[PDB]
Amino acid sequence: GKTFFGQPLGLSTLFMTEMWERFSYYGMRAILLYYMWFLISTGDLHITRATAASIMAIYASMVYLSGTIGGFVADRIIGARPAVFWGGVLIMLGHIVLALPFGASALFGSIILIIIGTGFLKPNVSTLVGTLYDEHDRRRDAGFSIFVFGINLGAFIAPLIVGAAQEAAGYHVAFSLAAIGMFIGLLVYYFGGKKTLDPHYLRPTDPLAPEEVKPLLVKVSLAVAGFIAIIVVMNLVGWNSLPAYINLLTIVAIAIPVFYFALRVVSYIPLFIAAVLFWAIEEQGSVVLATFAAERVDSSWFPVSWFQSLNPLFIMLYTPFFAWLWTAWKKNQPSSPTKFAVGLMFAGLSFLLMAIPGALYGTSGKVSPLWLVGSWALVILGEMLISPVGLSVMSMWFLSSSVGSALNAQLVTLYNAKSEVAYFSYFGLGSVVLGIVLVFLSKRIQG
Ligand SMILES: CCCCCCC/C=C\CCCCCC(=O)OC[C@@H](O)CO
Ligand SMILES: CCCCCCC/C=C\CCCCCC(=O)OC[C@@H](O)CO
Ligand SMILES: CCCCCCC/C=C\CCCCCC(=O)OC[C@@H](O)CO
Ligand SMILES: CCCCCCC/C=C\CCCCCC(=O)OC[C@@H](O)CO
Ligand SMILES: CCCCCCC/C=C\CCCCCC(=O)OC[C@@H](O)CO
Ligand SMILES: CCCCCCC/C=C\CCCCCC(=O)OC[C@@H](O)CO
Ligand SMILES: CCCCCCC/C=C\CCCCCC(=O)OC[C@@H](O)CO
Ligand SMILES: CCCCCCC/C=C\CCCCCC(=O)OC[C@@H](O)CO
Ligand SMILES: CCCCCCC/C=C\CCCCCC(=O)OC[C@@H](O)CO
Ligand SMILES: CCCCCCC/C=C\CCCCCC(=O)OC[C@@H](O)CO
Repeated sequence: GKTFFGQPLGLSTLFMTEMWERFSYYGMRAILLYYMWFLISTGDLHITRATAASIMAIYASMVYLSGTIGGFVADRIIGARPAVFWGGVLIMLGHIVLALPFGASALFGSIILIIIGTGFLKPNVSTLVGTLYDEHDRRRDAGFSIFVFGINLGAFIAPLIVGAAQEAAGYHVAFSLAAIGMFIGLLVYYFGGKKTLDPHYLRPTDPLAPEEVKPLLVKVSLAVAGFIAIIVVMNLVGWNSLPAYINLLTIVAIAIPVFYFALRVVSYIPLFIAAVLFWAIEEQGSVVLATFAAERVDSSWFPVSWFQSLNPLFIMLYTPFFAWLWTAWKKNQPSSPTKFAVGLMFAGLSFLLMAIPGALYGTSGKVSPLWLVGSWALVILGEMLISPVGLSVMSMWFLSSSVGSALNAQLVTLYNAKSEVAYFSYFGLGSVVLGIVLVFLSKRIQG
């Protein structure tokens, strides 16, 4: 007769579980670039800083794309509950791999492991949350809200803890901290799920029928075949540097959506571009803005990675406010494409803001941290409008995020100290201009 804030106790298991995975994940991201910069300056890794930035970006991209595969493997083959478990193990392993004395050798293994891991875990945890409520129940809206608040809790404290740890005991002890985080998540999951989750999800809910096996295999086989063929063809011509490999992945990512657009509502062709653009800016925060914090701000008294805490902090502060807004502005609303429009403008503003300090002071010194503070605040305000309503204006919503990041892999190469004021301005203005185009067509789309 004890609930977790009104909700079934099972929610608390899924809360704790997803909260530590988000911890391991955003904790790692918050120092991964800097770590990669560290490797470079010691001779162990032979890439440029720009390429490192593009590895941070494409890494994100493949995590998002993998998520769309993950629901399938769960539902037709191994079952949802074990999927989350072994996703969790694969993730724990990537982190362990980094916290060991090796160098660049490990880095690539680790990246593969977390990509496949997060692929299994991330979509299926959301699913299992749906499982807690009868499809008649209306606590479900409260439930998902709570669960999401746990996602952002973990994201928020992770840079604080891991960033500190890195400063004190170095990079390897900091990465192990993320392994342990995922481990705690696993412990709560295993034992708490035997107590609080349905055993009906120990199995795929839609097993392959006998005649379906051979087809599936033929497809997977052709897929890998051609992919291997492309890699082979690439290494003959002499296209074997890392940026060439990133370029291949950038391609694969873009193709998949394009390829699936192949006329009742072609409405979202411009809405999708809008989403895709927004995520690119938001995702640059952990790369470009991360880079700006290490180089253009005075962060001698604190761990620079602590800035990464600002993104999930504003989502939490903004959340109770906007919950109220859609009730207290109930009768006469911004339509869903007014929302995309305004959102994208605000993301555009967060970058223009960043053009100012260089325009005014030049690019040769340091500036107040608060610039970043203001930037982050503007973009999250943009996310508030886009992330909730956009969902049902579901494969594709994991996909807009992946396309956005794939694009970063190419654009963040252009950022640097001399290009600063231009980069922020072209992107910035570029985005506002597409947003105003979207308030106009906001009318014609509805259908
Ligand atoms: C659709 C996107 C690709 C997702 C990757 C799928 C995994 C790759 C190959 C799976 C083929 C193995 C078949 C497993 C299986 O359950 O055998 C059928 C068995 O249940 C007899 O009914
Ligand atoms: C770098 C490549 C590593 C990939 C290794 C692949 C491992 C993926 C998942 C781990 C085992 C999941 C299946 C375990 C299970 O309980 O189901 C077994 C059986 O039902 C499958 O038909
Ligand atoms: C329950 C899961 C356990 C998670 C794994 C625990 C972490 C294991 C080893 C990480 C500690 C550092 C190992 C040695 C090391 O190179 O530390 C860095 C130090 O040598 C300075 O470079
Ligand atoms: C599964 C869908 C595949 C569609 C493939 C379409 C295009 C395929 C190959 C063309 C580009 C391959 C990689 C690009 C590249 O290496 O350029 C970088 C190089 O110029 C720098 O050395
Ligand atoms: C509360 C919202 C505030 C939003 C701020 C509005 C945007 C302000 C400035 C954006 C453009 C500044 C860059 C001006 C510029 O083009 O400088 C280039 C050159 O002339 C000097 O480097
Ligand atoms: C609800 C609105 C309250 C807060 C709004 C934030 C302020 C609005 C626009 C700020 C644009 C940049 C300001 C430029 C500036 O102050 O430069 C001078 C700076 O060096 C301080 O000396
Ligand atoms: C909300 C109001 C936004 C403020 C308006 C945008 C202008 C922001 C900064 C302007 C600084 C000077 C404008 C560009 C500039 O650098 O011109 C000076 C040039 O001769 C030497 O760089
Ligand atoms: C939410 C908190 C955001 C952080 C607030 C940023 C403003 C606080 C401090 C600004 C920089 C000065 C730090 C103290 C310091 O050591 O100044 C350096 C000294 O050499 C003065 O020249
Ligand atoms: C069917 C739609 C076709 C439109 C393709 C969408 C855009 C594709 C790729 C982005 C181009 C970025 C151009 C800048 C760039 O990456 O070059 C700089 C750097 O990569 C040097 O290698
Ligand atoms: C068709 C829709 C496209 C709308 C805009 C798409 C992306 C928005 C702005 C692109 C940012 C430009 C990045 C390159 C750049 O800033 O070059 C100037 C500077 O870097 C000198 O090299």
